[PDB]
Amino acid sequence: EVETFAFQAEIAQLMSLIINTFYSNKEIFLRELISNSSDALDKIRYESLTDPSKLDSGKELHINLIPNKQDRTLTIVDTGIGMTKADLINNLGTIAKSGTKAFMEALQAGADISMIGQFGVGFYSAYLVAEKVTVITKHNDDEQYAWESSAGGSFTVRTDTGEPMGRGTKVILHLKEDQTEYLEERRIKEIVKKHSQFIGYPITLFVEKE
Ligand SMILES: NCCNC(=O)[C@H]1O[C@@H](n2cnc3c(N)ncnc32)[C@H](O)[C@@H]1O
Ligand SMILES: [Mg+2]
Ligand SMILES: [Mg+2]
Repeated sequence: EVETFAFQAEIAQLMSLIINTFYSNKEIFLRELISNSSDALDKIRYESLTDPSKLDSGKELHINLIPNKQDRTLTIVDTGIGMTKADLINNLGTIAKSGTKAFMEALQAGADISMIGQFGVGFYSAYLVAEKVTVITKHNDDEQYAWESSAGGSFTVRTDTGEPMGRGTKVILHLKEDQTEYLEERRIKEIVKKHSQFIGYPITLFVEKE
């Protein structure tokens, strides 16, 4: 069973700005998604201090980058706190705790899209390079869910079965046809070293089987 939701208007507007603004420095999407993963890892790390059983779903705190040229996907995986169903809907579908409004105003006042993470909306930079984004997530004490959107003002949520994660989040970027440079090992390595070199968790770049 698939549920379909409308983005909050301001989030739809933000996504359209990201999709339609001419802006060549697209590579910053990866730093923003890695940063979100790092935040999620900080959160489960902290919660596990006072409740060690929260790591029963996996003790290792890390980030995996998985390119697949056959599927034309780049997946950012973490073993962070994950998201409940309500978290998915609120945190990806609405302004929530973010500086969405401040960012859109800033872009009219000299700011540029690379500053998106300063406003807590870095997730949407995925749409610089992806035509569709799928988010698979598992939080302690909720079930596994799949969130999905190709923008256009709506997203879907369904339960996800058959490939259970222990705990965390997978952001699957279905890349635009002209953005396949981000599947190349040397390109990914270059971007991680440039923008994500101080992240306090291991980042493992998977090798392609083909
Ligand atoms: N809708 C405004 C932007 N807010 C978010 O993208 C929020 O979604 C959640 N989020 C994004 N990527 C995540 C991730 N990899 N793990 C856990 N939560 C994540 C965070 O709460 C983040 O602040
Ligand atoms: Mg938020
Ligand atoms: Mg928990």
